[PDB]
Parts: sequence; C-alpha cells; structure tokens
Amino acid sequence: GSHMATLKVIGVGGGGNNAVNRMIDHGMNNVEFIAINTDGQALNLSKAESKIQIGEKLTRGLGAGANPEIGKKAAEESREQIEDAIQGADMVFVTSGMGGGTGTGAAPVVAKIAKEMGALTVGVVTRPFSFEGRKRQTQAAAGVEAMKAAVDTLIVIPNDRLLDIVDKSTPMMEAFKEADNVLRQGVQGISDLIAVSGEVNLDFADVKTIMSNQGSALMGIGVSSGENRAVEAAKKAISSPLLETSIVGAQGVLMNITGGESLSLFEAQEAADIVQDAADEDVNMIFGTVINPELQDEIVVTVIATGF
Ligand SMILES: Nc1nc2c(ncn2[C@@H]2O[C@H](COP(=O)(O)OP(=O)(O)O)[C@@H](O)[C@H]2O)c(=O)[nH]1
Ligand SMILES: [Ca+2]
Repeated sequence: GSHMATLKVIGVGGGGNNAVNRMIDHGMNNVEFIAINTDGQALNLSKAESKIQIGEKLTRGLGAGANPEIGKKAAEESREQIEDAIQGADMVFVTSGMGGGTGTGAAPVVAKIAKEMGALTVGVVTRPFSFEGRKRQTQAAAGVEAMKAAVDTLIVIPNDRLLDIVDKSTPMMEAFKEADNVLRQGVQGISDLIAVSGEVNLDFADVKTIMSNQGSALMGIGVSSGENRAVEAAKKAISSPLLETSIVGAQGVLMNITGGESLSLFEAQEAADIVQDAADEDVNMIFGTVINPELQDEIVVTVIATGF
C-alpha cells in the first residue's frame, strides 16, 4: 500500500481568489481548488470547482467592507460548509491578501479548521502596499499574527517588495503574477516530490516533519544549466526578493535535487553547502535526489526551510 496525499489550495477573499483563478489558468493537476468569499459577485467569476459563499446573512452578499470582524464571523458561521470542503485533505494551502475584511478575518478561521481536521496547513499571505496606508497595514499585521497561530507554516509576501521588481511601466497584473509564483511553485514542488520515487527518496512524511508546527517558512525552486549549475540553481531556490522570511536563520531544510544521469555527487554537495552557508546555522537537512533522464543539462533544486 502506497500513500497519495490529498492536496487542497483555498483562496480566501478577493486577492486569494484571484490567485486561485490565475493558478487554475496556469494549469495544475491532482490539486483541489476551493474559493471562499463573502463577495458573491466575485465568487460567481471564480474558476474553482468548489465555491463557498460565507456570511451571506451578515453582508447580504457583499464583501466585508474592510472590516475583519465581519470576515471572521462570516467564516465561523459557515464552519460546517468549510469543513465539508476540506474533508479528506492531507495538506491545505490557504492563500489570502491581508488588510481587508474577508481575508484578514476569515483566512485564520479557515486555516484553524484545516489544522483541527489533521491536515498539514500552510498559509501564503500578502501584506498591503504602504500606499494603502497605516490602518490597512495594522489590520493586516493582526491578520498575519492570527494566521501564525492557526497554521503549521506561514509564508508572508509584503506587496511592497513588488515595487523592487518592476520598472515604471511594468503592468500591475504582471507584478501580481510574480507574487503568485511563490505559492504555485511551492505547491508544485510538493506535488512533484509525492509523485516520483527518488534515488534518494523524500515523501510526504518528510514534508510533515519539516513543516508541522514550525512557524515561518521559505519554499523555493531554482533551475539552471551549464557550468556551476548546481550552485546557481541552489542560490535561485533560496533567493527571496518577495519574501518576508529569507533563508537566513533556517534550522531545518528539505532539499531535493533533480537532474539527469550526469548529476554528480560533488555538485549535490555544492548545492547543499550553498543552502546551509546562506542559512548561517547548523541546519538539519532532509536531502533527496531524483534522476530524470529526460533532463539533459538542467538541474532543479527545491528547498523548504523552517525552524526560524
Ligand atoms: N499581490 C496581490 N495582492 C493583492 C491582490 N488583491 C488584493 N491584494 C492585496 O490584498 C489586500 C486585501 O484585498 P482583498 O483580498 O481584495 O480584501 P478582502 O476580499 O476584503 O479580504 C489588499 O489590500 C491588497 O494589498 C492580488 O491579486 N495580488
Ligand atoms: Ca518522492
């Protein structure tokens, strides 16, 4: 008997549901998508197969009007419908934009329900742009703290970091796609780890060990070819221009390297050393390797870091 973990991605509120819509468009298989919102108009446009309208008696079908208490009460009163949607999950990713009413208030309730049901629960949330003002930032910070209390692991993306990767003309929607990559590639990295039996094998139990009840996390992937490919891919995997939690200080890392038949012992050590040197801690590594012959000169390094 083999194990095949059930993964679910849950968008909560406006930003979370747009991230879900964009991920569905990008294409993802063997992942269930759930869309949760107070805003019935936006939920009607969701591409997810499971849509949950919360708080209709409270908001009359509108959003939360920037009030986190409304988001929280909305979720609590739809608990049974949220549980039904999560049922069967082995891992749940909850994504939401903090600072509004629905995400801030409802996302921690959703995450708490998932964890109480035994699922490995990961949050990936944004903080608002500074141009949205102090009050939005303060509401968002309270949401982040509530999320921390309710998840196994949390990845925070300050939206201000998007201003570091655009030029004056980059479309807003293109910047948003860059932030979407954090969650999408983290999910895909776990999917790929579960689906393949590696020459040095890691599986969902290793994911649980690295992520259960840990706090902040980093999830990254790097791909490189040619000379110094392993160092370059490892540096890319831990590079964090959009992340609140960098690699620095990590005390546990799951690292998987995938390459073709040319994958060398020496370069696997090089990659492992990059990660641990950048952590600047004594890192408890869980190391894996997959030989994919279809790959020629490409190497892929996946990292999950916790223990901050
Ligand atoms: N990166 C990103 N940030 C978003 C997006 N949509 C909303 N935001 C951020 O999320 C915050 C909450 O917006 P929203 O999710 O629409 O509020 P809610 O629906 O009331 O929870 C905003 O203040 C923005 O900082 C998105 O698509 N991408
Ligand atoms: Ca595996």
